[PDB]
Amino acid sequence: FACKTANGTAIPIGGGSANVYVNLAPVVNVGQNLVVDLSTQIFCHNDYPETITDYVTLQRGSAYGGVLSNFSGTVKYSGSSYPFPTTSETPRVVYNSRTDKPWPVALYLTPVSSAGGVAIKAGSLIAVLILRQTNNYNSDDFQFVWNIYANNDVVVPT
Ligand SMILES: CC(=O)N[C@@H]1[C@@H](O)[C@H](O[C@@H]2O[C@H](CO)[C@@H](O[C@@H]3O[C@H](CO[C@H]4O[C@H](CO)[C@@H](O)[C@H](O)[C@@H]4O)[C@@H](O)[C@H](O[C@H]4O[C@H](CO)[C@@H](O)[C@H](O)[C@@H]4O)[C@@H]3O)[C@H](O)[C@H]2NC(C)=O)[C@@H](CO[C@@H]2O[C@@H](C)[C@@H](O)[C@@H](O)[C@@H]2O)O[C@H]1O
Ligand code: NI
Repeated sequence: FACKTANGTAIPIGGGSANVYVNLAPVVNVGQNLVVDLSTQIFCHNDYPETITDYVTLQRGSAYGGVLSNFSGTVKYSGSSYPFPTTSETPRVVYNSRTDKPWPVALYLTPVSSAGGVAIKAGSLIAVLILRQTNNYNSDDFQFVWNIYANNDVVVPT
């Protein structure tokens, strides 16, 4: 089991960490959501699907920087919605093919009433999403830690 990004970085068998940059709507009002869909950027596969089933959760999602200070959020994982930052590890998604499948995570971030001006700075860390991978075969229990960075400034008009 391993993962890669559309930019080309990879996290190998056994887990590890990678940085992912995302494009953000440059203007967002109170009552509107920024949607950060990672399913177009993070892809994973099972290396031995004939004999092993891989189980994949969103173990935790954490906010940083301007998202932590200026937004409230939800995360959608595989069709179910949860608070973001998260309050518990999600149910598992089965990975059962060598063919890359997206990691089905999307953040929905909405400005708090005190947000105004540059609410997320270009280049800054906005979130960490931890993918936990286990299987039905051995003791393997690995973390794939995705550090999410804003490409661009996001402004909340005053
Ligand atoms: C009828 C019968 O029972 N046949 C059994 C064979 O099927 C069995 O072969 C196993 O098959 C498994 C697949 O289920 C393989 O596990 C994978 O191994 C990957 C690493 O393999 C290389 O490195 C090994 C040494 O470390 C070396 O032995 C191999 O030759 C390879 O070069 C590993 O990366 C992979 O795990 C990753 O991917 C999965 C799926 O996505 C994730 O869930 C994991 O988290 C991880 O990311 C997986 O573990 C074995 O490679 C393969 N071995 C061989 C030699 O072909 C054999 C093997 O014996 C078994 O393995 C040893 C170590 C020991 O525990 C034995 O008791 C086991 O039975 O046995 C036959 O009987
Ligand atoms: Ni592979």
